[PDB]
Amino acid sequence: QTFSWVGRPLPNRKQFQQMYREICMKINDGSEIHIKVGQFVLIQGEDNKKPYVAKLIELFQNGAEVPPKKCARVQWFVRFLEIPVSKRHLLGRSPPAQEIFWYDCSDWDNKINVETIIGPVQVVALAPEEVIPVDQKSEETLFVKLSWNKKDFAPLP
Repeated sequence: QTFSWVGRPLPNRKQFQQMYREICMKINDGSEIHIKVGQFVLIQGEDNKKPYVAKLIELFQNGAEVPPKKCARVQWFVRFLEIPVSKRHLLGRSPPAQEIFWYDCSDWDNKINVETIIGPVQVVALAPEEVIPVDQKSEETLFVKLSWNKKDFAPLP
């Protein structure tokens, strides 16, 4: 697949970087998939595993790499099984496959190469009372109720 910027560079005073609102991912079957800042994406992992989930917070052309690269800054989410086995019990319940967690930690480098993006995903914020359908296979829509900070789960504000 190939990527191209959509629109003009956004205003800023960053040296050697150009920021954009939107990118166009042209995939193998010919489709042109538009992804905007603020949307969520699936990100390719180590090939044995489910893709990571992240919110796009910035898109930028990075000239301080050679050759230059199209990049994104993201807000990470984490899937239940991406949380260490020894800490998962702290949730106090077994979440459905569709539930993910806002990753509240600066640990994971938040800059990625756009070439690692698989595509968009819908993510919906829920109140704790709300019910996720719990027998479902499809992950077309993921849901988030809580954050995880490496220590414990906390409700989103």
